[PDB]
Amino acid sequence: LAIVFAVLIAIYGVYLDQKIRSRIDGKVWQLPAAVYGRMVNLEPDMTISKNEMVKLLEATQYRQVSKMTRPGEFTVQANSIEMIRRPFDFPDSKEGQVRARLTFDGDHLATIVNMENNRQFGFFRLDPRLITMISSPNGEQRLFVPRSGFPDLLVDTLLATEDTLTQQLVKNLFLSSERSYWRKANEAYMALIMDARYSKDRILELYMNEVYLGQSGDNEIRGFPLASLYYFGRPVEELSLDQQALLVGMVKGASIYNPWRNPKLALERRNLVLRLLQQQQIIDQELYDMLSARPLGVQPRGGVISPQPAFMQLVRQELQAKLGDKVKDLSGVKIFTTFDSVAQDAAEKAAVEGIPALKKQRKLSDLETAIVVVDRFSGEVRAMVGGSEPQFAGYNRAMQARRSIGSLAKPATYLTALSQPKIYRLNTWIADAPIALRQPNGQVWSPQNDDRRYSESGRVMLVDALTRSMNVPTVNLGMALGLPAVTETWIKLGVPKDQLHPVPAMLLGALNLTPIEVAQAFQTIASGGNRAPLSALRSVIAEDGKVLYQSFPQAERAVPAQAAYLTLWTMQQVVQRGTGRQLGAKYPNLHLAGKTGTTNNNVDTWFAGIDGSTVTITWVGRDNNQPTKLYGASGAMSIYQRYLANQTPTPLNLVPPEDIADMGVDYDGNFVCSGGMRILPVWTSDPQSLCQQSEMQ
Ligand SMILES: *C(=O)N1C[C@H](NOS(=O)(=O)O)CC[C@H]1C(=O)NO[C@H]1CCNC1
Repeated sequence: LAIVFAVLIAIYGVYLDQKIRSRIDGKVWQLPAAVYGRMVNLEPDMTISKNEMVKLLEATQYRQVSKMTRPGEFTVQANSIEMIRRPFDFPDSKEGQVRARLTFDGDHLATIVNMENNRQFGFFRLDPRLITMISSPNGEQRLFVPRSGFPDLLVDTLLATEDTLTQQLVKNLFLSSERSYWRKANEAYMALIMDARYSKDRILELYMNEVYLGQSGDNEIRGFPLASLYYFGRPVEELSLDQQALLVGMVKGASIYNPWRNPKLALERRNLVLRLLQQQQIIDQELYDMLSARPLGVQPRGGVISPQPAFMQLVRQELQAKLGDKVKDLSGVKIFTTFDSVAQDAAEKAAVEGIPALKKQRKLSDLETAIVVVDRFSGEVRAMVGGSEPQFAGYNRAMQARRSIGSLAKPATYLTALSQPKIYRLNTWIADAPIALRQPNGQVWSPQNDDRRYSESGRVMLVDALTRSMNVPTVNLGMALGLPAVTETWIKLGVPKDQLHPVPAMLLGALNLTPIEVAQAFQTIASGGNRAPLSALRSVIAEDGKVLYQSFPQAERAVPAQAAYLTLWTMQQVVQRGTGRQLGAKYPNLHLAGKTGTTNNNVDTWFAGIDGSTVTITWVGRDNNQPTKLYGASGAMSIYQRYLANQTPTPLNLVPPEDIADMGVDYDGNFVCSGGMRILPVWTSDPQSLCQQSEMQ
């Protein structure tokens, strides 16, 4: 003939159907790991407000409305909130939409009701915000969604504009781009092998998770799902039509139709797509003119290349330690972190506004800052700020900046003393006179009080000593207990052993830590003496639902509860009438426990603040170690009081442990069985400590 040619293109035909088998049956992409924040459970009589609740919802992608029609929305009432808790695939159970009314009375959430059965919820799951994605070596970022996850609507917006789909599809996942006619043939040929072997229903599952729709550095953003988030901040399913249009309009043009870069060309493309469905039955003139009028593109406005960079450092670090290298191999990995968006916003805000207000107020060139927030009892890390400009960064001062803590070291000592309830109490009289301290060579160490003065009487109760952050008595104290012990306390609060150089000055701050290390130390005390090893990770779950890693309470008794109690109580004095008295004046009803830090020549300032739920380490200083001109620890307090004012802190109600009892002491500081001018908590099962003190006579 020769019709031999037709024998070859057919046997060629079955070779491309044997290639599409290996491709689509199973592994279509190496899907990068998804990173989600904390999964919060709301509960009857939970200690949360309606206002708080708004912020929380709003921080986890929910949108206030007047009347509510799609998932991820909420409407506020005078004592209640109605909301549609979005479908989410929780490790504990997959779940769907749920319409629920949260009802409030005071500080507590009273009930939580399903609005289809008017039945209560014992507990109610709130889906975690998607924080970020990690890249694939490949450098293509998608987010797999079932075809049924896309509204049938968006599909029709897709179709009405683009269907030659099974045609497009193949090229992207299979062939090069615009290399020859030679390939378009391949395409048309494959394009009917596909539409033959795999159903229409499945095709646009594979399509809508392949389409290149945006850019973030050197990784291509592909997939309707992920684009929705990227550009707007909501799942494709919750996309309004103006947004879906932008998406569907962008399928052709992925950079020239980019909104960030060119509004005109982006808007001009969308308003075209808004009229591409007007010929179509779906759109009625009344709608079209309105949608086009509604400026479709929701601008943060940011590129959002590397989100939560500081926090992620830790996460990435924690993936490595608990799962080695063989995470990257795996596809469709779901990683659940301890991250807290409300705490984070509050943190980032508090930096961004705090720092310039402290340069301006004090007239500075540079002033950097770091904030680390972790669960009082769990150690779970809820927020982390590495610098004054925390959105965009490569240096994380929460984790890398190792700066002497100065004062941030005083309670190690007191807790050490206060662990001995037979000998040291809060009313124990420490000496407040001039010290001199020969070392091997050459000097004689002679630490002065902050004010360079000394207590008229020659002494000070231990309770006031710490409250005031008085140095002299603190060295007198430590040098009586001995540096090895003060060092043992540091080891047990969980500070990096290599860091402790047990020499007198450590007592006052010769100790360099990173905010996160200090976060650990003060956690251990905040929890009443259980050290809980900090972490970012709640779990790591595979695509086939399968647990690769799960965290579990690994907390450890580090110091006596009574000792932590007493020490913590004292740090409530620190904030109420001592070194942090300025916060205590602002938030008296918090009864915050905390402690101030100041290095010499004001290079570093700390504040360390415990409320009923968190511990918040706040550091402020200069990268170049120069003086900060910031008199006192206030500098970093001014950030902390910013932070507290951004979120809704939990007031600190210390529950005294066993063998605590409030006793009276006289002006001379000896206990009294009735009366006394000053009531102090004491570690005794039997408080006749006082009788035996009263026999002084
Ligand atoms: C606290 O940092 N202190 C105690 C004194 N008052 O500060 S306070 O507001 O925090 O109560 C003053 C000195 C300071 C301290 O110990 N500073 O020395 C540091 C400098 C570097 N090595 C130790």
